[PDB]
Amino acid sequence: GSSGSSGSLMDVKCETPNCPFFMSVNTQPLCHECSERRQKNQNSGPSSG
Ligand SMILES: [Zn+2]
Repeated sequence: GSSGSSGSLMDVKCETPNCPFFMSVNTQPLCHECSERRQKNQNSGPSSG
């Protein structure tokens, strides 16, 4: 039903012992939440530039 992504939430809890969310196969050891959250840290600026 239009569901499913590269990564699949496994029975393993997110790396962070404070994150109640599980870590996906493409987000591990972090989860979808943290994963993206971390990305912000590193940025290449505007696509154009
Ligand atoms: Zn997490």
